[PDB]
Amino acid sequence: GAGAGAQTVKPFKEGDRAVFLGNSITDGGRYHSFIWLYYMTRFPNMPIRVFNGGIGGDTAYDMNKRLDGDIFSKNPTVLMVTFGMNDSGYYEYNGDNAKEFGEQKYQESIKNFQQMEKRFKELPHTRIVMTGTSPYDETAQIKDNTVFKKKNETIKRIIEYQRESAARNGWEFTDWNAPMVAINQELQQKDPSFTLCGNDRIHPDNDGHMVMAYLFLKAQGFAGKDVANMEINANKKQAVKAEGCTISNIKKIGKDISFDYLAEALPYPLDTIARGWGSKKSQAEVIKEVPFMEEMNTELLKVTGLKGQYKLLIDDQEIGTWDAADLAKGINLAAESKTPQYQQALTIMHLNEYRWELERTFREYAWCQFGFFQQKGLLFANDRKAIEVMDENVEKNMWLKGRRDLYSKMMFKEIRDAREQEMDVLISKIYEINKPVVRKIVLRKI
Repeated sequence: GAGAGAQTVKPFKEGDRAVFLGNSITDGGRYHSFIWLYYMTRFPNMPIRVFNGGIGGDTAYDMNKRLDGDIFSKNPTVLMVTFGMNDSGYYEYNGDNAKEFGEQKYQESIKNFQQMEKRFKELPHTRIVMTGTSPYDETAQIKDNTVFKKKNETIKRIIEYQRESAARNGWEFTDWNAPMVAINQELQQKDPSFTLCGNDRIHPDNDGHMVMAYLFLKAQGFAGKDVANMEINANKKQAVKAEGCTISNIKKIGKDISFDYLAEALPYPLDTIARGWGSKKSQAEVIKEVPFMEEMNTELLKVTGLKGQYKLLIDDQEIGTWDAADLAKGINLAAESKTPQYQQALTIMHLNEYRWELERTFREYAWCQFGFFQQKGLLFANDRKAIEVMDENVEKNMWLKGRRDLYSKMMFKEIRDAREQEMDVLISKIYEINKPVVRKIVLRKI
């Protein structure tokens, strides 16, 4: 893989609380969940906590309003900050005063960001990471979806202001906008309708969020690092290579060879389901858009020794059949969904998705609090006057009416406690079952 030198953001370490502050891309998306999934499977003995701090519709103004009650309240040790998709504006780019509109939106955005910047400079023990938002895809050919011309240029201006602020203040910086635009160009060559940025050029689908996770992990220096790399010479019966693992009990019976494999990490599991209303591409689609398998999901098994065709079994489960030329080349166990460790990784992936859904309900509650109740002087009131004002407003506020049932549940402290306890149930299960166990690998010749 091609990274390690690509590191601009320090990796998370044991006990970190990494909060991803953002807008709807963060709020309703999974890139942060996919990043946590990486840390859960690759560093199973290094527990961390990731927090979704996105609220749909936010600009730098809204993010700044809610820093105390929604972001700093989570006590981040590492805080990622992304914005601009809403700040940049939309329809007026195709109107008469596009240039002046872009300039006014850029100025308003950095004015609000400066309020946030001042707050970040005052934090005593929080690593600040400016993360340039994913782009508005201006070049994709989407049916019946009209392009807001040059909107991503205002976005890029905001991201440059972020970069230079990070330089001044001693903060780290990484950018999704440029690499994702580049990938958009590259795959739009193959199909003009391809995009990392979803059906509306704005909100990435699961594949886009997995690319975003990939890029953030590469910025943390994980690109090019293998899940495990083992090389067994069949005629010598010792392991030539045992990177990220322990090889032992190499045995030869007739022309079959078997050994014990104890990995330090599990493979990265990829969801193949297009999850979400209107979703069309899965997390797994990431493999066709970036070198994800090669740079970050390589669990390489190389057996140089006798030749012919062999059947690979792990813990007595048939994985597939390969010629020993392929085996001597090396095969990627992380692409073989039938391995027991991949099934274990998938278990963790499903637990993590359940957790992500619970967290989203907390994000809906946060919208109720900062997108409605704060302006009514009722932030965190969670009382009868809160109920009264919400009732007075639901007939003229479609979004608030859609969340009244959820708010009637989540306004109770005891329910927020119980649902947090549920998230902790899932997180504890993940960090209980994510330890690789000794796996019995067999190459049976056919």
